[PDB]
Amino acid sequence: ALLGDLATGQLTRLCEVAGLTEADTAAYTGVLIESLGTSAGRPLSLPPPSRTFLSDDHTPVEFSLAFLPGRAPHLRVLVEPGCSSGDDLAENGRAGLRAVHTMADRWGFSTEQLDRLEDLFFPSSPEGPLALWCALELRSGGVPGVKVYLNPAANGADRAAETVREALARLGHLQAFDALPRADGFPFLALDLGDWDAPRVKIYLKHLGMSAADAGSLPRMSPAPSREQLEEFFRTAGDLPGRLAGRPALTCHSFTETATGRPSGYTLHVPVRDYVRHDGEARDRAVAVLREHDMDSAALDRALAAVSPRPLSDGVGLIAYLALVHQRGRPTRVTVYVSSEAYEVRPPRETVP
Repeated sequence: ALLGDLATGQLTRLCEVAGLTEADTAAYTGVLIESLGTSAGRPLSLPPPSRTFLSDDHTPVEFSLAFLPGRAPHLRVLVEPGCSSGDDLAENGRAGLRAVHTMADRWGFSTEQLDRLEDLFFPSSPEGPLALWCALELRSGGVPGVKVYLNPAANGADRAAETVREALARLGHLQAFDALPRADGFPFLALDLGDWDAPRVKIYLKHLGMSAADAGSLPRMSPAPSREQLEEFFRTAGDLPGRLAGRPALTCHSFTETATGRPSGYTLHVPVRDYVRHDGEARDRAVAVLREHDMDSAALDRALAAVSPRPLSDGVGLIAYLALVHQRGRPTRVTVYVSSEAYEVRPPRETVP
């Protein structure tokens, strides 16, 4: 009945799917509760603590599973740690930074890149749609990977490009901005914190009206991802033979080194929840993509039931996004983003225009 208890239960069942030990599960449920602050004790009969853009129903929690062939999926959880401060973006951001720095102190990792950017992304009177989200990679051992998401539009949407360019310059990526493809917006900048072999600075781009061919041509990494695989993924996720006309697809461009001046990674994010009548269809598309890339779709079916007992066709939005992930020298990866639905289940649609 409480927000933290629903989220804890969902995470526990997902940890089972990920094959984590009971010890690691208990550790990470505790981390999740800490991340939610006072909102963890919030009755679900009351409104969401914030009008957060993290999920459609404003649950300040979202899960995702990263699939590799011949492996259990990697489990991650995204949270808005300052959600108890509500829609006061300045205080929301301050509270989120405090939670990240508490994690950093606990697990002994650097916030140098983040502190270098703080003044750019946390001005006195910030604009929306977010201040700070944090994703935890729930690794065996109980020490998670930490990822922080910041708002390029914190200084106004018309200054988002300016903010991203200055951020990349401060991080030593002096060619990265000009290497990006053109876009219709800059929804997020993200950083890898903690133990990472090659920590990324990730630039997310919004594209209105993307086609399947666009999806395969937007990469800027070397080596170039297979265009055919990207077009097929886009068509499957959007059910096309055709442009993604509603919720726009996103691309994410990861920079791990400064020598090439170009990204080392490319991810295509498709908001499948706006292109299906209900989650029965979104699940069908998800398992098709997983099976195309030799990943265990049965684990996804178990993950959906772990998050929600409802019939898939009774609503839409449980599967929020599908993503195809390319990273230099790493195997191709598929990520499924799964909603908590703590506050509402969106009704099925009778058609998709």
